[PDB]
Amino acid sequence: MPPRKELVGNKWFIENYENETESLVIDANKDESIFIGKCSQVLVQIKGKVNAISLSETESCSVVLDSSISGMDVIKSNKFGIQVNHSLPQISIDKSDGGNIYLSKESLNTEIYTSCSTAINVNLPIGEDDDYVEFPIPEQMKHSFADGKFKSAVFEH
Amino acid sequence: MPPRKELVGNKWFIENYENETESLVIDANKDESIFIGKCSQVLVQIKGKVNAISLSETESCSVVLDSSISGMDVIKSNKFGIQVNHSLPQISIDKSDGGNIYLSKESLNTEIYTSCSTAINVNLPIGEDDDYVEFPIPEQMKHSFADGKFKSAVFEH
Repeated sequence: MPPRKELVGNKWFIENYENETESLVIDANKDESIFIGKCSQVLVQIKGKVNAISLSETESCSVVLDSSISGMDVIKSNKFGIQVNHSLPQISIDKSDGGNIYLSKESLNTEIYTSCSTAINVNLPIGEDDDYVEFPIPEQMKHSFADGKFKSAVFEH
Repeated sequence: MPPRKELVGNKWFIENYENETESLVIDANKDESIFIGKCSQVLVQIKGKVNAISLSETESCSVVLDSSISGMDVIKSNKFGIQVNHSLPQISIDKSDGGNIYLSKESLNTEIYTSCSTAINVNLPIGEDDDYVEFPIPEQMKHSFADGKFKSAVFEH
């Protein structure tokens, strides 16, 4: 499949891009949604508010965005990168290995949901001098019956 | 590779068994360890206390055991089954889809650790009349900054 970058109605499709030296810019509108799939070594830059964002089946791809009304979902993506300039309510990550997320102050409270994902780090601008601070995302859960009840918990060493 | 069922020193290896109509019985000793790999549609029955148990790369395989000193680990196993007659300290489950665990009263407090696993259920003999009660194992985690701190938690709907 050859490189695809088209707006179909209110849906943008960015697919089949390989080793892109230049940033792939999308001047989007708040009613549009972004779908990025089957891309490798590419940086997608979304300018302007959008309704939703999806990153699917990608390798070493990075996404720079302003804001997303409904959020963003990441599936089967390895070594991905996400940078939010404004904000989004949530980011879902599934079956992905390696990922680095950088949140802006406005987007500090973004919810992150993970499933079968590894090497995921979230960076918050809460260090000294606006500097980022990294938070590695835990991957295991512990489950057992105790104190009369069966409970699940995030495993922490 | 042809069917393998041999004790090498203090290590039992059960591999390459396919559609076994009969239970594969292992009369083991407390100083021995059990490794079950590359098997499909097989029920392994371990009689006697053992040091450890491993179920690796299996499909529709079930394991019946008495007790394990160090526990049991399950990796890349789908539609697996585990039944503990006595007890073990823990069971680790990784990259596995579909699994059903039945714990005895003695083994009621067994710790279960999961990683990239799905459709996992744990049954405790805590219902009425010794009857089992099923506990589906949660698969997602939620992470966010709140109340001055970034925290992770098991997602519950």
